[PDB]
Amino acid sequence: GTSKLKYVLQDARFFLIKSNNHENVSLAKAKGVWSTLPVNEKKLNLAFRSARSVILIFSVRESGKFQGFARLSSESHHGGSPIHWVLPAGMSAKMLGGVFKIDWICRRELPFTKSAHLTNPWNEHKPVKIGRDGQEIELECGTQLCLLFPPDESIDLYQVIHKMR
Ligand SMILES: CNC(=S)c1cccnc1
Repeated sequence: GTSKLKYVLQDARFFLIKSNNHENVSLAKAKGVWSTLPVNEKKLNLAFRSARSVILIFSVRESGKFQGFARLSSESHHGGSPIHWVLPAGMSAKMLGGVFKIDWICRRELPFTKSAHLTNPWNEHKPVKIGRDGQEIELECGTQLCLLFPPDESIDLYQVIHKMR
């Protein structure tokens, strides 16, 4: 192991990403990308410049689980390869902001039952599973949440460490 993981998470910022469906998380895992609404895009871009690591922790709505977590490797950009997201009903692709590149740190799931002892000070100390898309998770809570995930032995954090910074 957990030492490189702890190193990557040291003084990180953490954001809860709430996905409408599993398809979009599958695309994010396959392509190493995420795109969010402009209100959250601006927050993530600010955070990317502010901290050594910015961690997105993903949860598919109604799944009762987190599906993994990833580290921003870039601010958002436009004009790249299109991504065929499965958008919420009533939302067009033009409503999204740009695309963030991300490096996955853990592609394994964690059920909410395992994080019930973690509360987020930045959301009224509600359980960390509770939060709108884009809710920031305070450092200690976010670190402990990430450490609860099963180890993902397919991941080598050596290359992520070199990107820090
Ligand atoms: C791929 N991004 C999607 S589906 C989304 C939708 C609404 C808010 N944030 C993100």
